[PDB]
Amino acid sequence: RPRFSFSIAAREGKARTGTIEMKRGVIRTPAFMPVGTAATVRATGADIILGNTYHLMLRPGAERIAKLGGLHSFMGWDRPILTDSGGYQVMSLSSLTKQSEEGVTFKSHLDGSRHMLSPERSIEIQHLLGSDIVMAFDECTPYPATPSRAASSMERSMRWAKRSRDAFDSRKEQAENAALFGIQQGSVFENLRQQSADALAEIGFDGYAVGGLAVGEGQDEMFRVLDFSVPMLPDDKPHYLMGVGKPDDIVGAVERGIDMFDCVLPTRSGRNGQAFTWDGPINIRNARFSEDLKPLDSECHCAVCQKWSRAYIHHLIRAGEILGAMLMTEHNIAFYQQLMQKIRDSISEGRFSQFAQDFRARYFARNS
Amino acid sequence: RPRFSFSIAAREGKARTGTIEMKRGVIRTPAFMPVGTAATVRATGADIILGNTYHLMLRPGAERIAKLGGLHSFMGWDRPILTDSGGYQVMSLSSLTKQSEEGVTFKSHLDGSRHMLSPERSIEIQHLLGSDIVMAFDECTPYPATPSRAASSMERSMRWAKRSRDAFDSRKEQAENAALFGIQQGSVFENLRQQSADALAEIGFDGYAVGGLAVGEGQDEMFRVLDFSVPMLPDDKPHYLMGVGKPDDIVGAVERGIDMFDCVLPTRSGRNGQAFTWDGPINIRNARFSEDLKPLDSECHCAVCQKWSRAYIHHLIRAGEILGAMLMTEHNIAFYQQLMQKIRDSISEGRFSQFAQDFRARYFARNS
Ligand SMILES: Nc1nc2c(CCc3ccccc3)c3nc[nH]c3cc2c(=O)[nH]1
Ligand SMILES: Nc1nc2c(CCc3ccccc3)c3nc[nH]c3cc2c(=O)[nH]1
Ligand SMILES: [Zn+2]
Ligand SMILES: [Zn+2]
Repeated sequence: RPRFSFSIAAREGKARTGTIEMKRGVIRTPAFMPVGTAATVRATGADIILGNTYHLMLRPGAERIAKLGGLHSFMGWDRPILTDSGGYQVMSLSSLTKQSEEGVTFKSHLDGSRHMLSPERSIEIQHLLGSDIVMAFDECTPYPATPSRAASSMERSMRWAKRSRDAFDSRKEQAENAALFGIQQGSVFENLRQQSADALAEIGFDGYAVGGLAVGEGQDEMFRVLDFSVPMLPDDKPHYLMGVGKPDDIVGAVERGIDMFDCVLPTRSGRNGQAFTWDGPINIRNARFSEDLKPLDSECHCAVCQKWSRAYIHHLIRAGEILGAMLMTEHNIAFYQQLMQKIRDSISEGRFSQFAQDFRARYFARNS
Repeated sequence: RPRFSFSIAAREGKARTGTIEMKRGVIRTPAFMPVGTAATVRATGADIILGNTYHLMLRPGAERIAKLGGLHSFMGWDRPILTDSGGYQVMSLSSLTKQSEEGVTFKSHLDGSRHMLSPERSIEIQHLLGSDIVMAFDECTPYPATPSRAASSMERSMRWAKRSRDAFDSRKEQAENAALFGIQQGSVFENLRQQSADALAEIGFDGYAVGGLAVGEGQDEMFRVLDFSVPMLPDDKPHYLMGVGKPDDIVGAVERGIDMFDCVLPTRSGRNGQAFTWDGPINIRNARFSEDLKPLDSECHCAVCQKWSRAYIHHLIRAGEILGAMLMTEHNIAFYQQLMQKIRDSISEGRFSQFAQDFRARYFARNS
């Protein structure tokens, strides 16, 4: 198996389907990558899972993870793992941070503990986590952002991407066995996105992420930015849209050339009473489901829908049994994998344009 | 070590403090018993944890738990474990049940699976789970309830309690090593509570639970029922108030003779942005905490408060980091154990009446 080899098997318009080959296995694209957890079927399973680096840094700690054999041991998962850099928390926790060109220092804890992130430390932490795909250390620019703020943020992130590249290359075990992605920034501004894409391609990366979206901008604006930003990235390398998104977000992003996705929505929705189906999202707490004998989705092949009716899950949640939210979450994660499979099939068949139209017609009709 | 020996070391008014000795260890009373989970600060630790039998019946299943060594192996917990009977879910999931004198059958699942609970099956399941304290199979009577509904429900549960006793006694390994509690019902009605207490004492149990409360009645009504119901139970045996409660609920229930407690609130509050402190509950999402450098509670000895400021937890939750809710929950669980220790200390000193008054004055002033 090669270190990192992206092959495109078929194309339709801007959409692609293919595979990323790595030493720990193959990732079918377009891919959805769910967040991995500590260790406690196939049609609903992922090819790669994610480590939330900031969380792991604080609990139980990167060195403790490394001593127990890295995230593959911790998560009981021998296939590829992608770790984030911390660049999202640089934004989302900004009021607890002090930023400089060197990096981001977080406020001291009450026990004197203090955490810092930089291009060098983020790569080191991702190495200690045993990550197969390493993200450059960036700043997810806040939204909305003035052109001035967006530009200074993006320029600093491009300097951090060069430092991330060099740090990664300085560790022979990491450079020989893992891969490194650069992250495009530039907010919603075309010229800044172009400058960011130019800077990343000069450095050179194994894959390219579209950063700074899924920060509250809304689908129309997100699609608009993807319309001009994705063609700026190298065509023959993977494109990873960070944080996106709803099922219809994912379909339209694939239509605009995205190959990889992650999103908090399957788990956040599942714990808040929302399930994704081919007929759109459903709020299982609605009284219409109190005697609905059907599974959450009548096509879904996941383990939950083989066993559990809408009525059961509705009453579990109403009765305060946490099993209700677990089932919603497990179904949502599995539904996302079936969506990606239908997307990949349709591109391979040369019918992706028709799939996207049929998908949207049924998803938005809400005849659940 | 004895199978089950309850000793009262000190008394003040109706309040008691003492110990329950069992083969797997000692339970200090009044006790708070948190819900146990699958295995992944002694002053904040419990003496016993709980198995949610209905959940475990469905996942992963009672037989699967038993084959892997029971709940002590499943939860990585060698100390005592109490399991519920299913009688709460007989109520909270009633619309998915068919009830008869024999027991309670739940609606068939989409895979043909079907679960039933009865005095015999509940005791059998609790045996397979490896429970040290077994609850009789009851019905948590719905609230509110007519006197007629309350009476038929309680009379049926008293027949089920006799069957539970016989089933428990029919398994020599369970009868020699575990203990069995009867559950008082009768809703808010004094005469029915008396009939229930009488019926249970005739059968004879190791401990006695006050069932049918913490179902929405409100503290004034809950205290009123405890006022006459707890003195109906045998004085020299433990009294377990199921589902209670808020910190001030627990103090007042101890004042009325309760020895054991369980409550969903520490975890439900911690997942919904509410933390318990000596100055009352706080909603950590309030903007006052955005730059509050203090821990959740200034006295608390838990692991969270040694490390984490209100500001950090406030921003973690706002940023959607799941770690925020984990820290809130862990602090709430630990705070409950410190409350019980202070309660036990104060009774031992003969200063519980003054503790309760000081507790309430400070907790309700809300000067956090
Ligand atoms: N580094 C970085 N991460 C982002 C994430 C987190 C994705 C992630 C990866 C791996 C694990 C968890 C989360 C975003 N989530 C929503 N919008 C996002 C934007 C960015 C961004 O611009 N930079
Ligand atoms: N069997 C039974 N359980 C109750 C519980 C669950 C306690 C429990 C024990 C062990 C684990 C979890 C829950 C109640 N919770 C709130 N009110 C309650 C009343 C009853 C009741 O009347 N009967
Ligand atoms: Zn499903
Ligand atoms: Zn604390």
